[PDB]
Amino acid sequence: HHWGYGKHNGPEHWHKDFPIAKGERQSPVDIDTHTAKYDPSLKPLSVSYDQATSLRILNNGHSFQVTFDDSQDKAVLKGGPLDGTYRLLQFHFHWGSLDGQGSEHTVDKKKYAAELHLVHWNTKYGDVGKAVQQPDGLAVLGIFLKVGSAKPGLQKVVDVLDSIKTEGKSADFTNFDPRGLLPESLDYWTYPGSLTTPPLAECVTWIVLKEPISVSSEQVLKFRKLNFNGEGEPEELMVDNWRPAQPLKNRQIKASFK
Ligand SMILES: NS(=O)(=O)OC1CCN(S(=O)(=O)[C@H]2O[C@H](CO)[C@H](O)[C@H](O)[C@H]2O)CC1
Ligand SMILES: [Zn+2]
Repeated sequence: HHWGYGKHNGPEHWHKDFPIAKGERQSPVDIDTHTAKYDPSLKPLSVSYDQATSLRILNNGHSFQVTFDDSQDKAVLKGGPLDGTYRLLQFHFHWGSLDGQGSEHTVDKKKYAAELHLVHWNTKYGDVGKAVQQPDGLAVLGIFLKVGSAKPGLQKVVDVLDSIKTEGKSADFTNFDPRGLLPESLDYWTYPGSLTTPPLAECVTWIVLKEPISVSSEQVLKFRKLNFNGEGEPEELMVDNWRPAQPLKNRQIKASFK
């Protein structure tokens, strides 16, 4: 039917409605750390989030997302492998039913408990709808989550999740600072890829940070209380909303660090 993460509408089915699922630059991928090549020509990442304006938090039926005002150059990603300025639009997560899975990218086949995606679009294309039609339209900053100590910066997010339990629910979510979700190091891998959900458009420069953030078991367990379903429908926990690693094909993963 309409796509999802279940047995009958999961990642293995997506190619039927979205044939680009089997394309030449699909995401996520396994990051083979010994094969990634250090590229000394990569500029450092510029993450400028000091003026970020969060608007709302939303259960969109496949994850939850915090949305930002992208009508001007407030929160932007620059440098690294990127040319030009990319505006922060939203962030969301992918996570598992258990701590041993949940991430979309993997590192030497290692799966993390979850993965955070900060989604930015290239301002030269004017709006995100136009950007997703371009090979360099989007830049997604991917951050791994492992389970251990709590991430204080994440707690304001986890505390309102019970108010957006089911598909379509949203809440005001102002004055959230996404800087509290970043690890210490901005060391990264980068490769050309795609959206990891339908329409799987091949429009993304992926920037995946080497250093995971630690979140607590209690924080992740609140992720797993969300529902795929709308209210009044049979309750199906929002867990394992991750696409597995896709063939690397004719691509090279570059590292910003030795
Ligand atoms: N998981 S992922 O790799 O981060 O995938 C993306 C990230 C962001 N989108 S999205 O396609 O760019 C984008 O598309 C729309 C316009 O088509 C919307 O208005 C969304 O606001 C927006 O996220 C959906 C999925
Ligand atoms: Zn994502």
